[PDB]
Amino acid sequence: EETRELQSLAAAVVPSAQTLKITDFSFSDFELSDLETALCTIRMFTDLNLVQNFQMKHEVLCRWILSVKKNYRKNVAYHNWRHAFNTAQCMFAALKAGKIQNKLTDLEILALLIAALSHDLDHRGVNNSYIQCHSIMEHHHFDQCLMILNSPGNQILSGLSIEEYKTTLKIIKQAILATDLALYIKRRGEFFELIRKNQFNLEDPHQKELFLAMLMTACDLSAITKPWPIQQRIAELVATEFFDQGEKKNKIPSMQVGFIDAICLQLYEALTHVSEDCFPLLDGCRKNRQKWQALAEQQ
Ligand SMILES: O=c1c2ccccc2oc2c(Cc3ccc(O)cc3)[nH]c(-c3cccs3)c12
Ligand SMILES: [Mg+2]
Ligand SMILES: [Zn+2]
Repeated sequence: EETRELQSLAAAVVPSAQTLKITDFSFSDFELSDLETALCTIRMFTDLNLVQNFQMKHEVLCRWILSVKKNYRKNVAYHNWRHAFNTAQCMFAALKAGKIQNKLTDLEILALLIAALSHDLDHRGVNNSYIQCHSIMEHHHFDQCLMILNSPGNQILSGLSIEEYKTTLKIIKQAILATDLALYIKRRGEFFELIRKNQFNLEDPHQKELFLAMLMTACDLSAITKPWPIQQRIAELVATEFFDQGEKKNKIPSMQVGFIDAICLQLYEALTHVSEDCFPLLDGCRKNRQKWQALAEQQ
């Protein structure tokens, strides 16, 4: 069946980005089959000029995508392939519609897309954090990412020179490590402070790296920015994994507001300053806060 899935994917035509709706910040994957998410992923690499600029063979990219998808656990309610897929779609949208693409190099864009898709590989559920803060989980996710990138027939970075390769792996590693909320909390102050004093400069290597980390977090948490009906469903999945280990929702509203205020709002507000075109993420996050708050006050 696996080889059958690869055949089907490899031979299928890839619809335009417009048709796949991957340029929209409000994108949802609920109506898509796994095969369709694989197609959207190919379009992301294609439209970001990655397939061309790095000479990726169609057969290899397809196999790599399927290996990545296969290495997420479907039995985990939220931290699964759909989450990684959505994180990558948000990166694509931020780069295109958010106009962030022009602010980065091709290697950085290549690393960001790969990281987004690979950032939660082999996640076993928040409650099943069984071992055998240096973000131990993120290190495992990266290890899985590297293993797949080095698997025979899955080497989508074979077209890069060794120097490009080492640079890309480093960015990929930092990007995945950045998805550790402890690191976000630890580094956001500097980012907020720089934007505050209007001293933010992407030309500065340290600030460029800091920005890449913040962007990863923004895409990682982007479910919190989706249209209300979508966000409710995503929150339902997170709740399932967190509680149902896969009162009740009488506390979810307040916790959602707590999460939005403590982690999300500031980040999307900062992102909008760096690029006004990313406003929809902030707008969606604000609309969901209002909705959750109304419920928290008992509707
Ligand atoms: O993603 C996270 C999250 C990630 C890492 C660590 C903690 C996190 O907490 C999140 C919440 C708070 C929450 C509140 C009530 C629940 O039943 C479940 C979760 N909502 C979310 C949601 C994320 C996106 C839409 S809702 C949370
Ligand atoms: Mg993670
Ligand atoms: Zn994640």
